[PDB]
Amino acid sequence: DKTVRWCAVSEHEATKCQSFRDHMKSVIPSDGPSVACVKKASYLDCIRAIAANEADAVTLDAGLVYDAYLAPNNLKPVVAEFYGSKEDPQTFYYAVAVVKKDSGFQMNQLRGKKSCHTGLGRSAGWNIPIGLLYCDLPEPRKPLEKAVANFFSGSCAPCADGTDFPQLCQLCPGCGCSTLNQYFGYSGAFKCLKDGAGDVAFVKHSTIFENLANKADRDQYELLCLDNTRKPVDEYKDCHLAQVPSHTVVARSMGGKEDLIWELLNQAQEHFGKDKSKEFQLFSSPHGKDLLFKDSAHGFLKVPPRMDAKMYLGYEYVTAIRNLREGTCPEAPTDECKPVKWCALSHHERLKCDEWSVNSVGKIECVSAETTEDCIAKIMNGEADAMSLDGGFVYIAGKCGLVPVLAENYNKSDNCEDTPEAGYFAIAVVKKSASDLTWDNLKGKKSCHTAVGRTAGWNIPMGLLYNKINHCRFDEFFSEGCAPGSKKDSSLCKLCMGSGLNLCEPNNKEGYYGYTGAFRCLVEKGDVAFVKHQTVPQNTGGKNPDPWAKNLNEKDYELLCLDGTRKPVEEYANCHLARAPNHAVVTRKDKEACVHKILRQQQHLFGSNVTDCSGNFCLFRSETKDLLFRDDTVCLAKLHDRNTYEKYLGEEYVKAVGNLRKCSTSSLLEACTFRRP
Ligand SMILES: [Ti+4]
Repeated sequence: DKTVRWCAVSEHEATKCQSFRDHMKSVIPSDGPSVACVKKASYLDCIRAIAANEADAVTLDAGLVYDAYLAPNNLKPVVAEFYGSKEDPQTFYYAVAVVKKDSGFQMNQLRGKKSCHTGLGRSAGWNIPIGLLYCDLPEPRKPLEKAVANFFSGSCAPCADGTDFPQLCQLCPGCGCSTLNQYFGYSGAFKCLKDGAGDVAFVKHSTIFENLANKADRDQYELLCLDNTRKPVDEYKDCHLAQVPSHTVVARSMGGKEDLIWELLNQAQEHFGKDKSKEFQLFSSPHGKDLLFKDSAHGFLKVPPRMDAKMYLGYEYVTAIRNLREGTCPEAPTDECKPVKWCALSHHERLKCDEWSVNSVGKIECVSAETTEDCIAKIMNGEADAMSLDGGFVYIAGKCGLVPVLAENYNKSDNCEDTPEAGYFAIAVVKKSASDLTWDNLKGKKSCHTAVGRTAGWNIPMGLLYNKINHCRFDEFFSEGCAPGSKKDSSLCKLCMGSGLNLCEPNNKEGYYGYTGAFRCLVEKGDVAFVKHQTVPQNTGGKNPDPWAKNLNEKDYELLCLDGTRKPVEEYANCHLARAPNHAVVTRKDKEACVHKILRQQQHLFGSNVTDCSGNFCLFRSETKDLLFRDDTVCLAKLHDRNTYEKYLGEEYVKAVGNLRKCSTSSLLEACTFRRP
């Protein structure tokens, strides 16, 4: 009925929901977002209600968001509350482990150390840390309080049972569950570390900032990272035990009215949001506290539609809560790397992966997903481990927290596994004839692109020029040009040749298609052409027999540079738009070492050493084309220092694809950006 049935868990919430209803009726048009109220006994009954189509939306803490996700409910986050500004929303907080500088231990070696918890049963203080360390605990892990007591050599766990397990109160005897215990809560847990009682304090990111105003004092503290490294306390976003959403509205995954819910809550915060009206305070509780929404909430934000619970909570939070609830660890905790789960994007990719798996003798396993973004999501949540990606998807995967580990090398050499190729150089070519041309005044000139959606011919150049575009109409920057794959009637199709049906088409039929074609576009009808550094040489000195390219001199053309200067073709290395990276294998950081190791083995067994791809299995050969890896892949090379998407792609490339993604939307990128801007 275009009506949103909100579920309340108390009589107080029901009343507020009724006020919310009546008021929203007075300000919203006859045909607009309406609200009905449904009262149930608890949050769980509300989750079941929504799943049963008896309600539509409820706001939940992280733990209950996970509950709502499980079957048969299958709810998902749709709207989130934020507690800061539009620039600093603070939708999430980060559970971190604070420690003294140079204490001499990491996450993987916390046994025998002393711990300070905010309180037993709390998220950052207990559930999350203990969830992650669950398998590192001694058996029997049940009851849990006992297992933790044995793991640490003394600690402070407020509200714990000191009578049966006194070791948990060693740092705060009695385990006082009130502020009377100086080591209770966030302030207390931090003080437990500060006074030297404990070695580590499991708290929020903001905790140390609340208990120490001088940065000089904070410098003696640092955080434990899950990759068993330490970092400064203000780098918690890169070093945290988990990332937690504070308050999130959930609805059905299918037919949950997520758009309608957003419409409702959006107009709601508009009229009755924070300090918006005196008639009704959406984020104020007249009777109770934190009714329907947290009272500290400043407003709402739409959760990107690609998001699901697993992705929203993060692999850390899910790992922890699963460990506590399921309580399953490998009975044979062998230090050998588990099979690498490769992700296949197609039927043929899967068939090749299946052959690879059999030959690997269990070292490789296979998982299928519908699209590239689905595979990335699977690597994020753990349903898969590794996959090969091009530059654009390495960028998206990087924004999603994954890291590159191995690059595909395409050049034949004696030792390619130790010489990662940075790829060719994308450059902008213009004739020496027009001396007025410069990277700045390209606006209104004639351009030649290999094709739309191309690294050197389009994405890099048009991405860097985006600041000059100021919008998403890229055919309006250049007066005319040839960019195969455009709308045909576009200005970027005006200079194209080809035939009627093959006009402005991305294929051989178009004569101005490709690097050579864009060069043809340049020499015949055009001012600038975007290609790679080997294009001009290969098409000059008589090296190209075609008539138009029959007799051209390399010295007749020059490269545009970013700062505005010009140089000859020979100096492409110092004058270029950006470097076009090779494909690279990406994975989750915790799986980097294993993926890096096992692939090397597989590479040596089935790489470019085999001759009979018939009698053996060739990893870099495809029954069709470029399955899992590019067929012209010589070998996979270790990346050394370039083990992040920023370091691997380069500043100009990430700048280009980043700007360009503002116009071309990616559902996955939206989601990952939401969790980490
Ligand atoms: Ti290319």
